[PDB]
Amino acid sequence: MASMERFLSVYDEVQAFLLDQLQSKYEIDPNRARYLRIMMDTTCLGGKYFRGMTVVNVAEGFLAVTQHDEATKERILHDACVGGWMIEFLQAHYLVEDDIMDGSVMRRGKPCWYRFPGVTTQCAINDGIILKSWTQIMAWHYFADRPFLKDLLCLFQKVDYATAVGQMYDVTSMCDSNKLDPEVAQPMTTDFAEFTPAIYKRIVKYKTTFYTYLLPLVMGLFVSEAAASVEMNLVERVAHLIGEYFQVQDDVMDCFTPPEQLGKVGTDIEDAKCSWLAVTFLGKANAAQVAEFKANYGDKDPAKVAVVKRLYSEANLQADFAAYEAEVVREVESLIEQLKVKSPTFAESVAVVWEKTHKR
Amino acid sequence: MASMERFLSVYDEVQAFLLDQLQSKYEIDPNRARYLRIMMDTTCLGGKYFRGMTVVNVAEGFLAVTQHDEATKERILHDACVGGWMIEFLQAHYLVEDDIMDGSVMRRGKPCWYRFPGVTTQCAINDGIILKSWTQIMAWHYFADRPFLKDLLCLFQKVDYATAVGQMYDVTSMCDSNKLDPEVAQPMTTDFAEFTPAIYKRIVKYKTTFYTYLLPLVMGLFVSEAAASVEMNLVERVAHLIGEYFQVQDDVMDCFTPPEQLGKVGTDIEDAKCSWLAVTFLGKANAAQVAEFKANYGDKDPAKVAVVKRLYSEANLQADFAAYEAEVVREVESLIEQLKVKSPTFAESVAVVWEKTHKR
Ligand SMILES: O=P(O)(O)C(CNC1CCCCC1)P(=O)(O)O
Ligand SMILES: O=P(O)(O)C(CNC1CCCCC1)P(=O)(O)O
Ligand SMILES: C=C(C)CCOP(=O)(O)OP(=O)(O)O
Ligand SMILES: C=C(C)CCOP(=O)(O)OP(=O)(O)O
Ligand SMILES: [Mg+2]
Ligand SMILES: [Mg+2]
Ligand SMILES: [Mg+2]
Ligand SMILES: [Mg+2]
Repeated sequence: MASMERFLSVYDEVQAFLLDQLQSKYEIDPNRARYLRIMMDTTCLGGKYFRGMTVVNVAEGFLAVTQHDEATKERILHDACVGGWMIEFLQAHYLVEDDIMDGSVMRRGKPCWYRFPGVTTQCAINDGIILKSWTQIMAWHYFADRPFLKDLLCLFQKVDYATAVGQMYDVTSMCDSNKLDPEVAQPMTTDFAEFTPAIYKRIVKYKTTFYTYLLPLVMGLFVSEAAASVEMNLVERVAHLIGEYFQVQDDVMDCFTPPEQLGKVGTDIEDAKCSWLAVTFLGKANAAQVAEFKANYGDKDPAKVAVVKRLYSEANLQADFAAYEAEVVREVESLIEQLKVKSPTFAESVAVVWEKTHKR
Repeated sequence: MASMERFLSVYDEVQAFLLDQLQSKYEIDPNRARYLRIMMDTTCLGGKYFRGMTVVNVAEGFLAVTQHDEATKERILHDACVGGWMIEFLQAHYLVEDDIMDGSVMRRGKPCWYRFPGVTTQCAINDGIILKSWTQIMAWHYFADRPFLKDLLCLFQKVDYATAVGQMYDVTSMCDSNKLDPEVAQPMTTDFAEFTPAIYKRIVKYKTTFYTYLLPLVMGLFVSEAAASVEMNLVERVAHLIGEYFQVQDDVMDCFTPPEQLGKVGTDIEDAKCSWLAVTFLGKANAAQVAEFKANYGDKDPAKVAVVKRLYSEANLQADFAAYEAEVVREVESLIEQLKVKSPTFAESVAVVWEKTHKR
């Protein structure tokens, strides 16, 4: 604890600064300011703050080994915090816009922002645009005279682009690639020939791992001026693997976790999603199951969903998950040893990250 | 001419570079690459390219007065071009997303991107996100080692934020400020007490002038290293005024220009927009007209629209437009004289801009 309530207080000065800049510069009336205060809180708070705290943890590690003034430690911790929020604000940006795209109902127990009676799709879309816009003013204000700014903005811009690309990958995985046409309406795949592990990993990589694990870990280094004390390739590879597992957990939970516990009602089967469950099923199933899959997958009607959820329990997908989990634990622990070669404290910060995903 | 076909060719290497980066780095299959090629072309091309060419024109002015190598002139012109596209790409970003928000049908004679059979609201939203994402890679690639990068990115980020803010201002102008509540559905204004010129100018300023005139003019200076050769306050003020007029033209045209000539079917009256027409009407009308306005404005039914369009012709709004146009020509020409004090060639580039708005 402690570091979290210190991360939460940094949110408050971000929120204050942004709304002050709006008032004193952007001619905002106290009412619209109020709207944007509630907007922020609803889309940014409520979560575990796990991605943002990751910047704080990596930064916190190096303080133990590195000699800094008291005022220096406080400067680094503060930047890790603004870095933390830059990310959660980038996520809240995507979440808001992803849910409108998907057509979601619940998220963290509460309705999706656009479903708020006095928001509407018309506003939420723009609110999303503002959320990411805010990540930039944070950067330009707080890190105005930091040597890591040009690097950090550049890392941020590319991470963002990666996420947007992966968002396209995700939303187009149910129709056939060769049939993709802006002028022809997109029909659902019948053959499911693009439900491979190679295409699946391609989706997850960009749509999640980059921003959920890469961005936070490297921002931790950036704020701590320790990018020189890691092999960057190594940092890259670990984040793509721990992040892949993160989404694989999501995919399973979706299908097999009560609405109350999940925070939402999962519709990947309805949405014809290219999930871990689907890909792994089709890498296991006999022709008779495959046919009973095609004839029932990607449909809204609960009875068709039952067939799929019934199939998965019989197809024993807890088996391959275990086998996947233990192959991940295998390669994650391998990379941490490799990390200890240049950066022992970063290695154990990555280690802390792994458990914090494995455990949850 | 000439400079335009040179601006269009710079688009081609931007498009090539982006799709190459996607292929060789982002693992894009030739089909999705195709989608994003068509997306770009449809949302970026078709327009007059007037905002982007403005960077080119300002840059072109200084080449006549400033001694540069041949290879230097070509470097500056090229940056003005990538600067030009950064802006048109930022606009195409907003247009795509604005039309989804408003619920539009036509734009430049062709349907709105989301209305394309094989696009859908689900994809277009993300496509919009990518369009602005592309403005950043342009910047980071082409201007990688330019002294104006930190300035230019910072100008871009703030311009963008201004536009998003103004987008909120625009979309919330039909309901009462004190009633704004994320949890209460937004009813339309009955009193229209916020249809003032002071609130109207506040909308237009942020939602248009910043990106349509400010961004292009200053980017022209940035690429030419002549930000030191202008009073920036002066450049600011002129762009907020020529841009205000630009939107005022739009507002009139909307109501009074055939669908064929306009490129779209105007529904500001249906959309209950805070237009120049409405504001100026309520600053002119007697109580009997005002009542026949309230009872007919903000409604979809064509008969109610007829009443409003009928009122405007009788309310003689060509009068106040003339009076506005000649008060604008008045203050625009004033500022150009003031501009000639420090920057004679920029002054005449601003002058070229004014006519290119007045004429069109
Ligand atoms: O949390 P979810 O389940 O809605 C996830 C939504 N994914 C987006 C998260 C934010 C960045 C883009 C992908 P997914 O359906 O992919 O599991
Ligand atoms: O060209 P339009 O008419 O759809 C304009 C849409 N405005 C947006 C343009 C792009 C930036 C945000 C405002 P407006 O309705 O405001 O006249
Ligand atoms: C985006 C996904 C895949 C859901 C988790 O997001 P959260 O934002 O709720 O995660 P925490 O920050 O709460 O850990
Ligand atoms: C955004 C508005 C107010 C409509 C004009 O946009 P365009 O993009 O069509 O303008 P040009 O670049 O064609 O001049
Ligand atoms: Mg989703
Ligand atoms: Mg899911
Ligand atoms: Mg509009
Ligand atoms: Mg209009």
